[PDB]
Amino acid sequence: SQLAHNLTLSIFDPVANYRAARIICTIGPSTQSVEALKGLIQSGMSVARMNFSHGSHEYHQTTINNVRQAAAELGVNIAIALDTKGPEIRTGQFVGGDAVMERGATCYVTTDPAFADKGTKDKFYIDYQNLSKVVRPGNYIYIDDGILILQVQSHEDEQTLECTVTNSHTISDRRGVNLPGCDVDLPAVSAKDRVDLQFGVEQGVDMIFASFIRSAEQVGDVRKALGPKGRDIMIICKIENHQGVQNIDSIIEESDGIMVARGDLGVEIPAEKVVVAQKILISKCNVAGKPVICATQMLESMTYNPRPTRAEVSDVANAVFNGADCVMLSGETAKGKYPNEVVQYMARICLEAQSALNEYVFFNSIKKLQHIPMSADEAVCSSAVNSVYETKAKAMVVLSNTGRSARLVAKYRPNCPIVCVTTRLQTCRQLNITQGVESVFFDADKLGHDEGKEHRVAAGVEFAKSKGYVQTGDYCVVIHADHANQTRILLVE
Amino acid sequence: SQLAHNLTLSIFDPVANYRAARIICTIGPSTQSVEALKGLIQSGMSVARMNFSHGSHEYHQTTINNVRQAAAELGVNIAIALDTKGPEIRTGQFVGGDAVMERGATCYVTTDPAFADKGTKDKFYIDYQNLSKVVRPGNYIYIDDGILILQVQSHEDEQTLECTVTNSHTISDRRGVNLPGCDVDLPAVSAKDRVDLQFGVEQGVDMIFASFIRSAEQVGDVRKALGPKGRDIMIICKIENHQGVQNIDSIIEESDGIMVARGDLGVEIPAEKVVVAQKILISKCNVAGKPVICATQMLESMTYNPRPTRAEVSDVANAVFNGADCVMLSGETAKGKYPNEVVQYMARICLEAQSALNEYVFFNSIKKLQHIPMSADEAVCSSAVNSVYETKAKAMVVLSNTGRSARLVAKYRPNCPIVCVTTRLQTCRQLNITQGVESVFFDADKLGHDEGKEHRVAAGVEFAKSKGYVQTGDYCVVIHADANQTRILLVE
Amino acid sequence: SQLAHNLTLSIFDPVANYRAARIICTIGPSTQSVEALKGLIQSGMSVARMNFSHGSHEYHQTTINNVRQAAAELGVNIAIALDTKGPEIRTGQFVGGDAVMERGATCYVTTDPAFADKGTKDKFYIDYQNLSKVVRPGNYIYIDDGILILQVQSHEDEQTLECTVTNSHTISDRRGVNLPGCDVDLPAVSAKDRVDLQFGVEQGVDMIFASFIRSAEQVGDVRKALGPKGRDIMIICKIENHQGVQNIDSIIEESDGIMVARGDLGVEIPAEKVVVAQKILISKCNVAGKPVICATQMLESMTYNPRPTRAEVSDVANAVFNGADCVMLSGETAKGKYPNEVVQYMARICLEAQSALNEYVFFNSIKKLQHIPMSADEAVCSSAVNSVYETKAKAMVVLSNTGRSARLVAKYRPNCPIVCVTTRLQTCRQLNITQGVESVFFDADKLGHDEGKEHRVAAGVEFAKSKGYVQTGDYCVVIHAANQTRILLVE
Amino acid sequence: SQLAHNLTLSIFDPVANYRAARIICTIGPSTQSVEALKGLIQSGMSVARMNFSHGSHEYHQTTINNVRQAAAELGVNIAIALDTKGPEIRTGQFVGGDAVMERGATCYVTTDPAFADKGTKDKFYIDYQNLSKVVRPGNYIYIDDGILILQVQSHEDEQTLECTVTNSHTISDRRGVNLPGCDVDLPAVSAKDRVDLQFGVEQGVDMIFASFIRSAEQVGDVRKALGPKGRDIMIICKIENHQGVQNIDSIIEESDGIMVARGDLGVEIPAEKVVVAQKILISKCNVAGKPVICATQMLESMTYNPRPTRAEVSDVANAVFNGADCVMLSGETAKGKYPNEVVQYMARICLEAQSALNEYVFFNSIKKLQHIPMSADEAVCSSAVNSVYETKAKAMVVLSNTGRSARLVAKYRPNCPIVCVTTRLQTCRQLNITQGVESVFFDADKLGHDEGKEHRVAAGVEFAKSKGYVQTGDYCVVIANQTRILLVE
Repeated sequence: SQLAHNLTLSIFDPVANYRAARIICTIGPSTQSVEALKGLIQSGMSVARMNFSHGSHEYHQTTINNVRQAAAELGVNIAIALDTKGPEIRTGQFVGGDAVMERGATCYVTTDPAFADKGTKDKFYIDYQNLSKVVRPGNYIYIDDGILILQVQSHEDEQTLECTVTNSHTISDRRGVNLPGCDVDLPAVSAKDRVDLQFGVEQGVDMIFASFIRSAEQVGDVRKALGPKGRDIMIICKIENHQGVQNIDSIIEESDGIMVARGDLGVEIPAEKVVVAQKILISKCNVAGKPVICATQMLESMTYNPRPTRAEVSDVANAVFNGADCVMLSGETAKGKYPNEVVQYMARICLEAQSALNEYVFFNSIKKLQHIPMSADEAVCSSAVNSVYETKAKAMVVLSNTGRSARLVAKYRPNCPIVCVTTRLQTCRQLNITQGVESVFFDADKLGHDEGKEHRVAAGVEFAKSKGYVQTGDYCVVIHADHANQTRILLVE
Repeated sequence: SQLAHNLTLSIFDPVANYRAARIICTIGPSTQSVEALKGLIQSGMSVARMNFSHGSHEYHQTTINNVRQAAAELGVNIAIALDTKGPEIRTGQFVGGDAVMERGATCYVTTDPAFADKGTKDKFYIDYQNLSKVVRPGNYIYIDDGILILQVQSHEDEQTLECTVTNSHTISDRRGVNLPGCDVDLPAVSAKDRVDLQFGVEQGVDMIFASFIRSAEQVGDVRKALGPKGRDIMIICKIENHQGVQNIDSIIEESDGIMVARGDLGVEIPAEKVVVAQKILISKCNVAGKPVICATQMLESMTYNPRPTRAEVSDVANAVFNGADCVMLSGETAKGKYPNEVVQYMARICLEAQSALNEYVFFNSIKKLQHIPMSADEAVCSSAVNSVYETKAKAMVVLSNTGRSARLVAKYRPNCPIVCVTTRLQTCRQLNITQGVESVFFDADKLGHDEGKEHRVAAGVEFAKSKGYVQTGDYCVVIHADANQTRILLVE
Repeated sequence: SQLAHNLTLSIFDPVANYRAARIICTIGPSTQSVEALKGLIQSGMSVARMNFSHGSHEYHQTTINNVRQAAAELGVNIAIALDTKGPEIRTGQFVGGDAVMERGATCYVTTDPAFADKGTKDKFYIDYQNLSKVVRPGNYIYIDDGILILQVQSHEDEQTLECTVTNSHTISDRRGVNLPGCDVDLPAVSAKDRVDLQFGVEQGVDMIFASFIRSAEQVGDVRKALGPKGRDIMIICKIENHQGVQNIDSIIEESDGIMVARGDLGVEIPAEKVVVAQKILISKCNVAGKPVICATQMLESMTYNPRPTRAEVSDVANAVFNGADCVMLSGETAKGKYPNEVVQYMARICLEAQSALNEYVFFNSIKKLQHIPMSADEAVCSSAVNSVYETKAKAMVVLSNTGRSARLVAKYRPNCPIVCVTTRLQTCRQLNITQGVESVFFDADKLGHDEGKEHRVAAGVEFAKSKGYVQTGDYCVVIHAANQTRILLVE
Repeated sequence: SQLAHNLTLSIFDPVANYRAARIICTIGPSTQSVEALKGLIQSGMSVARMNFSHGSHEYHQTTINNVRQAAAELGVNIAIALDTKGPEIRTGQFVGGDAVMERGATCYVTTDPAFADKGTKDKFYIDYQNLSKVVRPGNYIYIDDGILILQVQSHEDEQTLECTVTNSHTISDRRGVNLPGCDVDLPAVSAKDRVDLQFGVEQGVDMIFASFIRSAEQVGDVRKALGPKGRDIMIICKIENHQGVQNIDSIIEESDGIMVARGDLGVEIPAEKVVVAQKILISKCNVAGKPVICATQMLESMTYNPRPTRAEVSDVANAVFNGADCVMLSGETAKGKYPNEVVQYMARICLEAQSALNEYVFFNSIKKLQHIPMSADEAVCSSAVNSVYETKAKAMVVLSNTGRSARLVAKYRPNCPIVCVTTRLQTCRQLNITQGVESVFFDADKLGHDEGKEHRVAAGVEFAKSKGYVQTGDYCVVIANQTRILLVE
């Protein structure tokens, strides 16, 4: 398997410079300008993430315009993702807009609407009306970004709870609350999300990073919110709690991909468990054939330091080893002091990790999991990747309009670059979260319909030659899968 | 493997009406008429074998004409094979046309040409001029169908050998002789063979069953005897002795196929070893991707009896289990009393054997033997057959003009019929010795060169429908190797 | 698999002198004397089969005594098998003790008891009372060893059938009848069988070859007939018809082994099917870990001819290739003209077949079929045989007193001889139908109980040495099933 | 594969409270007392590491005595490891005890002994006398834990080199230097190591963590230094540079185990490559059947903070996923503020990692790698672990006196606890670096020579039974040669 593969490796060999993993960068104050964006692109960014939990529509409109320009100027295609704010539990108001909590002392959390303004350090409101229930004695209540920690001990009545302030901390008006291990029942898409999602559709974003998904039904709600004009936008579900992890199979089923939000998962789940959860969610996505993003606290110390820690480096490497399609940067690029350096370092780690990755294990493991009989395209994509291993071909050319085939082929993990030739420019952008693929845009209006596909195959091969994947004499596997089937093993000229 | 597969089988289930193995029938007096040939075709014959060790050119010309007519009227394509006589060793004549050999007696066998017509029980001739330098003391000399056996003891001169008659037997004029364990050096192709092969080329036979092949070099001699006008005729090498078995790897390499002549091999090898030899030669041909024929003493007793023995039935079944492409009938159809019945019974045994055969074992065993990296064709044909197993497709359509691809695909053993669409009618005939394939002729002169392959693919699919292999809704794997190409179609 | 193995073989390489398959010989006139028996033993016989469908109890008593003496003199252990007659259906009597049947003739068979002596060529009796109900129009009725065939077409009344004589043949009194494809649901053990089995138990036979077993219930009936004094006798079920083949799984389950009676199966099932059936029954037995015998029409022509046919030679070889534990000889040894030559030729074919057999395929195949988890015994025997393949050990020594372990180890097919050391002489005899095993008797009343198994292990290794299987320096795998496995460095 | 396995997992069900990985703790000022050691043992410490690069023989004698007593008091066996100081290339002294290096600035690095005290930013000393001959122009010279990077440009003469200061950095007296792409012929056992090793032998330490092993012959020098009275002490080679990584095959061959010193390897090797190096070295040791330790910068932030970082947690987990036998703690326990908490957290991470680990993969991989034919021992241990998988046995009992068998069985990775019964107390301590094993001491002097192994097997089973591994009706695989599958009574 892989253990056997490690025995044959050496770090003193040249690393065949091809990076399959993709990097997503969160845009912010230190990276919003066009020039800062081009630098990010030249450093290795494939997707530009807009964190909608902060910033106005005019702010994000600037990001959208600057990304599209920076990309245009450099001649590439960069995906634009809208990361949703999601549902949120905020407290009521306080008398004097403040409430000084202190260590060891008691307080009372009521489900009574009358205290929405009469809040004091002794008794205040929390807008989650199913409070006295989902909350038992011994549980914890995190308030204000998880800084303040209360410890429930009994219920005064059907609306109030008696808590102990476990640590001193001052809290102002309406600051979010978290309920560790408690099954909350908040709606998927909030009113704010609904408004932001319609904006995303109008601006033509490529994908949505849907916050706090815990149900297959919730994914459906996000679709409706996008409406018919946003039927082609991908919905990447952010798994941020235990429910999302429990219902992972059905959520993956409905979604277009998954994001493992380690930091959010870590709020109520032990760190060591989050590690294991990451392995599970990534492997399940791999088998499903949908992109998976390793998402939080990546190269964290680089947000201010020019060099990351020993541990941060291995964390990035292992996300790749786990099978992640993409790795993400949040504050490192959003408010960081070294935007380009973090991305460059991340790309470097991904390249190195790849050289050691035994992709034949993935191919084999994904083949054994296939149910027999399987459908035509399933069989075609496996055989095409099988041929790659058999002939030791140096590249694959997949003609896919919607990116469906490219994503299916990539699932089998060939040990060579995959070049996708599409007539859709959005496919070029959406494939940016799929590992080991590169898209070549074929203009049907400027170069004709190519009814016969040869021009597209030629385009894909020329790109492969251009990049140095294949030289005259090399073998290249070509495919066409759904919309209506074909595979060729070409001798590159 | 095959073990596990046997556990899931049942003799009560319906046999999937499809037979992959092919039947070769030797034509003779009982079967030369066009009406007898038609019946042989209706019974299961795919190839008509002409045994050239007997009969003239007018005799075989009749067989050739009658086979074409019988096939034409029935609307099928039947291959025509010319089985060569090969180099022969025979004694000279005797005084009184006879020579009574007696056990324990002493005689002299010589190479001296003067004793051609002067032969006696004490001293006679043998036309193999190297007899003395090849044979050693202690060796045996079989004469007259191996009935008479003498054992050489010493050299009288540089032309004569002193032998002991080990058993009583009377021999008449010019009877055949066999040299067990002897490295004969006779020319690959004799005189008559050179003449017969030039007749075969003129008449357009599809293949040659070359007798007594010993070296790869000998195959080359046959190739040349056929000349440039016969470059497309296949050469199936008949392995009839220990040398052929010893040099089997190189012989398979140059030949277009092999024939395991069990009876001939049995003249100098213990029956039980011939059985094992059969397994070896068949497996080697399977891996090579060249047709292999299990050839002698098949359904032997049915020549005169309406029913075969239990042992003959298992022998035919095991030839198929071994991996033989074809099974052959000699005297059963040539001079037999039940021509149609033997062929019918043979086909029935092959059909039954097939239902029990685990073809996935062949596929995976063949895949495991290929070297990485492999050539494009090799990789395409395996992936195509792999897809068949994956999608559980019910048929394969192979566009092959020379039959090269069809033969390569068939090597991987898909568990479904293979339909080959060719623009050559001779490919339709030659593929008759490759198991599990059926050919569909596409006339490129009367239909268009079909660049794009759409019409040919349609033709292959229609044929698969007309035979009931696939229905609307079914998957069918399509291939074209030499541009490369593979498709999994949905039937309509 | 076998394919990849065939590529590496050469018929010019020397074969080993180790034969795993076993030979069963049917004793008869030609071979009953203690002189003829010793010749059979020297030729390759491991089991002496007594066909109880003919001969008296005194006749078989002689065979039993002569076999035990012949064996005693040659210092070996030979198993004794009693082949049961099983139920049989037979016609009534005729006027003049005869009835000339002719081609075309329209006759009537009657379930009516009144015609049990009033038989004539136009109307006669058949003792199977469910005759008229079970037999339909179009079916066939075989009479007198299957020589006379008759096709039914209609019912006269509720006891008689109208038949056509399809071939001319004269039949005398009480001659057996066969009903092809018809579910003749006759009993397990007949009265005769119940008497013969009682005799077999008193005489100490090692196994029973139970005729016409159709179901798992029937095996139970045979076990009952043997009683408590015969609990250790093995019941090998002879599969001779379609029912036996259908219910094969449950029959193998309750039996101690199976016999594939090809000729009997061939009466109603087409020959080509019998071939396939043979493969199926053998593989099923292999997986089950129970001995399977390829039984009829083996080397037929060698009954009167000094040499067999090509086809007969391949049939014997393929029975071994199929996985048969034993191959059997009936008339060839019972009334044959060349008793010793047939057995010798058969052994020769088995030795040759073995040299080409890829036993790793069997091992691989049996290991794969194992469900996960498995019992301790199951796990130990596989790992022991696994170690044999790993270390290229040249012998295995199995301490088994009932032969259970030896039979389980043998199931995994090690590519080396298996030596079983037992304290029971009957185990030595019974293991004679299990392929690739040889038994060594350890006399516990004369040598001690040997706890710690030291002496027994030494005996097994000593035999392996004396047989030339292992020489100083080789590895030998030792086993006992309380579990235990060793990989002994030979001295 | 592990992929298949991950699909069946769930962080919401139980975890057999069984931990196969072992924890090594470096003893120091904040963990030297008998009371602090007992706390470390209760938290999860199996091995006590003595860093001999600082402190006198009297300081370490106290650690030795306190470890012995803390262990005795609790009733357990704890291994004692002596981590060698090893050879070192330092610089000489400077005028004013300082030397401000600046970018672009040219300086001269010499071997001349006269500048051992006259050092200046312009020209200074380096105690590696073969420096000029080992180095070449274009190479790099790292000084002060690799912070200062200089680049060789030319040879001024047979003793001096002309270098460019590639980055600004101030360096004080005698600081360590590293030579990134150069093969160094430094002596394996320095004079100080020679002395420390004989002390280790006299005090009966269980293993040596040999610093800076760059070659196979070097391991031999360490054996010669331990002498005949220390032939039973294990030599764990610390791989700290590119040569050790390059000659890893032969080093593993001669050593008794390996230690992957990530931080030391990181001085000259890019962090991302050290990660891959870690995978390679661990897999190589796994196949070899010798213990491997993931060694530096583990849960580092927890030396000051009560909680580690996200990344530190995954680093520890992945060391286990890689196949490491042991994970180590240096400053976290030596001078840390939360000695017990770090060890406890580390154990917790190892337990969790284990629950997700697919040990069948290890077993299977190793089996496809063995040669055929194999030795008896090799074949017996694999079949024994095979049986474990076959019967779903819940424990293994290995009677091993030297620990060789226990270590070979552990190599195959059974998915159940391994219980080793020994007549040697040092074997109990040495097996503390082998993952998934637990030792039971059988006192041959106060119980008998037990020829027949009856009593020892019983002891192993009672321990398994007492540990809750097996109960009546469970299968237990036990292992001159013999293997058994028992039915627990």
